[PDB]
Amino acid sequence: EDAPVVKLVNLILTDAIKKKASDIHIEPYERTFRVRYRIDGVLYEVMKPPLKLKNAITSRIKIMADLDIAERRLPQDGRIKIKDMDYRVSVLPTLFGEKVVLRLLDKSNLQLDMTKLGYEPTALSYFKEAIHKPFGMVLVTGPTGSGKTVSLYSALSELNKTTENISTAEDPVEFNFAGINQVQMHEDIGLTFAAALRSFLRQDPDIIMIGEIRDFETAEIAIKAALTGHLVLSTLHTNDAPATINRLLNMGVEPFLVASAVNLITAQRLARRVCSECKAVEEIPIQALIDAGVPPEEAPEYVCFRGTGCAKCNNTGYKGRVGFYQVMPMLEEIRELILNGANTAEIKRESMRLGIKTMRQSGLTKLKEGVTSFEEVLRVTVADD
Amino acid sequence: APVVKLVNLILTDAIKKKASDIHIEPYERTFRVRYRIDGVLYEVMKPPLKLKNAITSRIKIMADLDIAERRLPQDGRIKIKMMDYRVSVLPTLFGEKVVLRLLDKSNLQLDMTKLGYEPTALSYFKEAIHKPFGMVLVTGPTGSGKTVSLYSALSELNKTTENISTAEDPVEFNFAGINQVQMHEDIGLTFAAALRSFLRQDPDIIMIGEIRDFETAEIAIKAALTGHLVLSTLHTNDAPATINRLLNMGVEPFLVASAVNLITAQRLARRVCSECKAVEEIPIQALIDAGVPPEEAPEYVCFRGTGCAKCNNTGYKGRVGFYQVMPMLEEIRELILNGANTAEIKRESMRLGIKTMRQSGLTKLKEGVTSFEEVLRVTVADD
Amino acid sequence: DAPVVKLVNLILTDAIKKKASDIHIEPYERTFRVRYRIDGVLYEVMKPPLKLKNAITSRIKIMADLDIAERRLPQDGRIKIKMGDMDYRVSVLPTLFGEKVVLRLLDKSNLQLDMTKLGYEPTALSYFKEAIHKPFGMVLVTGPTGSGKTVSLYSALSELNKTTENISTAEDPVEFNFAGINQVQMHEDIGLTFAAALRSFLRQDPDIIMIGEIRDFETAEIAIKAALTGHLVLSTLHTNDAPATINRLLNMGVEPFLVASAVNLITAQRLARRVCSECKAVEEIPIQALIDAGVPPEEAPEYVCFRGTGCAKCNNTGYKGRVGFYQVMPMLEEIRELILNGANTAEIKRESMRLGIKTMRQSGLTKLKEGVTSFEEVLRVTVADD
Ligand SMILES: [Zn+2]
Ligand SMILES: [Zn+2]
Ligand SMILES: [Zn+2]
Repeated sequence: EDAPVVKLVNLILTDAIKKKASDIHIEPYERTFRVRYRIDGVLYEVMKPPLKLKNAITSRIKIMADLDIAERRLPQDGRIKIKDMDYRVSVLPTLFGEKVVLRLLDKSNLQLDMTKLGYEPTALSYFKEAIHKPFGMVLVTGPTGSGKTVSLYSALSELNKTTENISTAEDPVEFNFAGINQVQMHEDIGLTFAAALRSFLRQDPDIIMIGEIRDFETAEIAIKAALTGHLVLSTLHTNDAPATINRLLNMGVEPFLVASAVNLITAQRLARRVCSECKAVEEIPIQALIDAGVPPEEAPEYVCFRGTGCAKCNNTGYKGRVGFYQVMPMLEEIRELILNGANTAEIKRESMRLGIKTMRQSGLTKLKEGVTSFEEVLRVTVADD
Repeated sequence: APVVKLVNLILTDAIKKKASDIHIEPYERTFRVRYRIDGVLYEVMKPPLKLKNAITSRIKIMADLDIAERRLPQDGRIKIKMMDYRVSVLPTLFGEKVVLRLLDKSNLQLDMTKLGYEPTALSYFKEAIHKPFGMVLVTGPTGSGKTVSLYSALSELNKTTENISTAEDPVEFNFAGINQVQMHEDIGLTFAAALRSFLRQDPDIIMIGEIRDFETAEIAIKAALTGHLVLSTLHTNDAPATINRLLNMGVEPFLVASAVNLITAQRLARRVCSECKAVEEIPIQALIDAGVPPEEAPEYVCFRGTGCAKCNNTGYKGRVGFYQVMPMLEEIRELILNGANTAEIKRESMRLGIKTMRQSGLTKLKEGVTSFEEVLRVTVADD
Repeated sequence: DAPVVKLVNLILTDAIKKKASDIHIEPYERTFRVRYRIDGVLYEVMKPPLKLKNAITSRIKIMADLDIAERRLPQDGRIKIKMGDMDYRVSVLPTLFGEKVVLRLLDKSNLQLDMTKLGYEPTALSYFKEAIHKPFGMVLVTGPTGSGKTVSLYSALSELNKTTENISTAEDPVEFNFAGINQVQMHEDIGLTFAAALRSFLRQDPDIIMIGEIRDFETAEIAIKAALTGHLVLSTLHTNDAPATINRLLNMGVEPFLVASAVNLITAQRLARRVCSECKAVEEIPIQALIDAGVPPEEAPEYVCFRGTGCAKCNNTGYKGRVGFYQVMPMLEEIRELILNGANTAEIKRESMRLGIKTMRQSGLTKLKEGVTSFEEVLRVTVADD
C-alpha cells in the first residue's frame, strides 16, 4: 500500500532501544492502530500509524522472522537479529488483523554479574556456593516479572564453561546464549518441560535449567535429576522461600527427596526505584519503621525518600526497578524441620534464626541505602511478625 | 392487520416492555407471541393462524435468510432504525418458530458498581481483580449475567498500561484497546492454542471465555500461577462446587489452592416494581426456614408488586443479582489440600462471613428490592 | 554429501581413537561445534562449517533409522559400527537453532550372564528359574530402557542354551552375538518385522523363542499363541510394574484367558545405584520415614541405613555400582482368577503382595537393609506400596 515501510519498521525497533524499552506491542483495531513500548513494566502509546500500512508492517516483520505471510488466522513465533541486536517475535490473530509483540534482547542492558544485581553480601555468598556445587537443585522462586530468570542467566554465565553440557527448557526461550543448548517449549506437539527434561537425561548433561516447575510430573523428574548427579536450576511461584518447601510437598513429592536434593531456595521480587531527579524526603515516624520491622537502634539513621513526580520519571516518581532477595540455603537445621513435618511459619523462623534475611529485610536495606520508597517496600513484601 | 406493521409492532412493543427475547410460536391450533421479561415468558399476542407463514417469512426477509428453505433451521440478524436483534428460525412440526434476542449494547452496564454487589462482596471482588496474578472464576448458568460481571472486570482493568488479551467462543463485546481472539477449533484455534500464544507475547491480564475441559483448565491455572491475571467462567451451582468441579476435571489440588484468587457465583432474580410496591405479610416461620435469623425476622419488611402499568402487571421491573463471592482464603486452601468435599467448604466459607446466594438474596429482600417468592424461586436453602 | 559423510566418519572415528565416552554435536545461531567427553570432561574437538549443521545431523538420523522429516521434537535411536565393535545410543534434541545430536558409548564390558549374580533375591530367583525351565509358556521381563531387562533376558537364555533346544530370537537390534542361538535382526524397511520373523519361527521346528519387545498387538497376539502351542516365549515390555503389564496386554486386545493360560511369569525391574564400599557411612534415618516407606515397624529400628560420604573411588558421588530391584510375579491361580473376573491393576498388586510377591519398593528396602543402597535411592527409583 506504500513504499517507505522499511524506514518505518526500522524506526520502531531502533527507537525502542534508545528508549530502553523491554517490549514492543503493535496493535491493530477496527478504527485505530497503535504501537506501545513497555518501559519498566508500563506500556506507553508511542505511535498511531495509518491503517493502510498495517499489513505492510506485519508482513515486513514476518519476512524478517521467516513467518508465513499467508497465515493470518493462527499464531506464529520467530526471531529477528539486526545490526548485533536480536528480537523475539510473537504474532497473534487479533479480531482486526495480527498483533505483533517484539521483546528487546540487548545484552548491553542486561546484567549478568551477580555482584551488580543488588544481592546483599551475606546472602550472595550462599547463592554462589550452591550454583558452584557439582550437583543438587537450586530454586529461584517468584512470579513472572520478578527478575528470577536474570538470577538464573547470571548463574549460567558464571558456569558456562566449555567443559560442561548446559541444557535449557523455557517457555519461551528469551536470550540466545552461546554454548548453551536452549529448547523452547511447544505443548501442542508434546514438547513439555517433562519431555525435554526426560530427553535431557538422554543427552549426557551436566547442568539443566528448567523455566518453571508447574506440575508434579516435572517436579519429580527435576528432583531425581538433581539426585543422579546433575545441577538442576528452576523456578516456582511461591510467596517466600520457606513456602517453597511445602509447595513441593503439596505437589506430592516425598519430603526426604526434597531435603537431600535441594541445595538452595532463592526468593525475590522487583520494586520500583526512586527517580534520582524529583527525589524528596518523607518524614516517616520511627514507630512506623519499627512496626514495619526496622531494628529500633537503626530506626533514626533511616532517611526515607520518595519521588514527587517529574518529567524524567513520567510523573511516576520511579525509574528503574530494584530487587528484594531472600537466599535460604538448605542448612542442616532446615532439613530436620522438613522431616519433622514442619509448617511454613516454623521454617521461616529458624531461617531467620540462622541469619537468613527475608525479602522485607532486604527491602529495608534498599530503603536505607535510599533507592526505594517506604510504600514500595510495604506494597511488595510482607512484614515478618 | 397489516403484516409489515405488525412485525414492527411486535418488535417495538418488546422494546417498550424492556423484553430480552421474543418468541413467535406456531402450533397445530394456536399461534402466539411471547416476550421474555425479567427471565419469565408471558403470552403477549394470539394472532390469527393465517398469518403464521406471513410473519415468519417477513422476518426472514428482514434478516436476509433463505426464504425457499422452511424445513431446516436458519440464523441471522436484524438492525432497525431507532437496536439490533439476533434471529433464529426452527422448523417446528406446524410451521417455523422464530426467536429474536435483543442486543442492547448501548444501554449495557460495564461497571461493577452498577451490578448490585453487596459492599463486603464487592470489596473482595475488587481486591482480587487488582491483584497482580491469580485466577478469578465467575460461575453461574446461562442467563445469569456472569458474562456481564466478567466484562465489568475487564472494563475496570482496561488501562493503557496493561496488555489485556482475550479468547472467546464467540466474541460478545467488541472492545477497543483489548486484543480479542475469536476461537476457531476447526482450524486448530482452541482456547488452549490461543492461551499458549498469550504467554509468549508479554501479557498482563488474560480473559478466557469459559473453562470447559481439563486441557483448558490445567493450562489456564498454570498460567495464572506463573504470575499472570486470568479471568474465566464455569457452569457450576455455587462457588464451592467450582473447586470440586476443577478437581473432578483432573486438576492437581495445589494449583486450585495456590492459583485461584476468587470464585464468584450468581443468579438473577426479578426486582419488584417501584410503583405498585406493597408490603406482604410473610409468616415469620417462613423467614426462619428460609434462613433468616429469628432475632431479625420481625424487622424484615417483605414486599410484593400489586400489578400496575409500568410493571406490565407482572409486579416486577428489571432484575437484581444474588452474588456469592468466595475469596480463596487461607482456611479454604487448607480444606482443598485435606481433600474436603463441597459441603464442608461451603460451611467454612459461611463461617468466615462469605454470604451464600440465599443469604445475599435475603439481603435484597430486606432492602425491599425482591419478593420473598423470588428468593425461594431462584435459590436453595443452606442445609 | 561428499564432505559431510567424510566429516561424519571423522567425528565417529576420532571419537573411537580418542577413547571418548560421549559425542556432542552442537549447533548454535552463528557457531557449530563437536565436543567429545573424555574421562567425564568435554573438549572442543571440531568447528565444522556452519552450512553443514543441518546436513550432518540428518545423515546421522538416517544412520539411526530416525524420522528426518521431524526436526521439532526429540528422538532417540541406536548405531552399530562394527570392528574386530562399538555401538552407540543416539539422542536428538530440538535446540532453538536446529537439532542437537548426542552419542553415548555402550561397550557392555562388564556383562553378567549368571542369574545368581544379578542381585535377584533367593525367593525371587526360584520363581524365575521355575518359569523359564517350564517346557512352554510366556515369560515377560518388563521395565524401562536402561533397567537391565535385556540383561536379565539374555542371562535366562544362557541357562537354557543347551544343544538339545532350538532357540531362535528376533531383536531390533540384536545385542549380543550368541553361539547356538539363532538370532534374527529386524529390518522394518524390507518387511522383516517381529511378526514376520515370529511367523517363520513356527515353520522352524522351534523350542525357545525370544522377542526383543512386544510393542504391538500383531506381535503380542502371535507370541501368546506360540506359548500355548508348546513353545517357550520370552519378551519385554515397557510398563511400570508387573501387575500393570497384565492390563497392558489386555488393553492391546488380548483375550484374558489367553493371558491367564499362556503367561507363566512377569518380571519387572529397575536399577539403583550401589553405595561405595569405601566411603560408606551409616546414616541415622528417622524411623517414621521407614514405616511410611513401607517397612513393617516391628523390624524397622534394626535397619542400619548407609550412604556414601564421597571418596576417590566413587568420584565423590557416594556411589559405585548398580543394584537391581526386582518384582517377579508368577501367574498363580489367584491372579489367574482375578484376570478372568476383570480385576484392575491395584487388586492384582494387592493379591500378589498377599501371596508374598515382593514389590520393587519392598525388594529395594531389602537391599537397603543389606546395606548396598541408600534410602534416597530407594525413594528415587521405586513407588510406595499404598
Ligand atoms: Zn522523577
Ligand atoms: Zn408495577
Ligand atoms: Zn566412595
